[PDB]
Amino acid sequence: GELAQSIKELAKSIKEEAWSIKELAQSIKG
Amino acid sequence: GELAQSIKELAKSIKEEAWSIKELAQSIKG
Amino acid sequence: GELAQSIKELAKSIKEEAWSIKELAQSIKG
Amino acid sequence: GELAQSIKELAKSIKEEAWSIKELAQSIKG
Amino acid sequence: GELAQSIKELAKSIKEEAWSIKELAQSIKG
Amino acid sequence: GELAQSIKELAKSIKEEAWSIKELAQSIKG
Amino acid sequence: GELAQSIKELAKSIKEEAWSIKELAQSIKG
Repeated sequence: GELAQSIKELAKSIKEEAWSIKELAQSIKG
Repeated sequence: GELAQSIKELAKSIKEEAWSIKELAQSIKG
Repeated sequence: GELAQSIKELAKSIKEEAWSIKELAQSIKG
Repeated sequence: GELAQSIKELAKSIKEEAWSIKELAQSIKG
Repeated sequence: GELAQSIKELAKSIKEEAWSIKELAQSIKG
Repeated sequence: GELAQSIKELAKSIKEEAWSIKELAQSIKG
Repeated sequence: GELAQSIKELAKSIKEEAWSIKELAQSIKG
């Protein structure tokens, strides 16, 4: 139910953050 | 409940800990 | 009882973390 | 019992993390 | 059940984030 | 039992993360 | 059971993240 759903939303947000951090790394890189 | 009664706030705090990321993931792109 | 109380404490801590991540987002954005 | 105790320990650790993220925000802001 | 699954998804996302943070560190390094 | 133990392990890892974030804060401040 | 296992996986991932954040701190410090 709602708890599991919330944790899935959190997991999704952290994936988005991971993607942004990768983009920041790529922008610093050559 | 709170966490996402208690579990319920838990869902609230875990969901809200999810928004909070969407704004980081996002602040780092810009 | 004690279990419900512990989960309420957890929910509170996750809200504090959400607030800090919001602050981190704002500091990056500024 | 032990479960409630473990969740209290988890809540404490998350508060520590929230404090560290706030400190990271302050260091970026300064 | 669904709860365990959600936590597994969270664990996966955090590993991705850890990898991205490592990449950001490598890009800063030199 | 095993559940409480797992949550204690999770609490430990989150403390280590909080320590690293504190170190990141100190490195930015310096 | 599977829940405890999932939480153990989460704990491991957060340790990996702590290590990466430490590496990011080291790269900023250098």
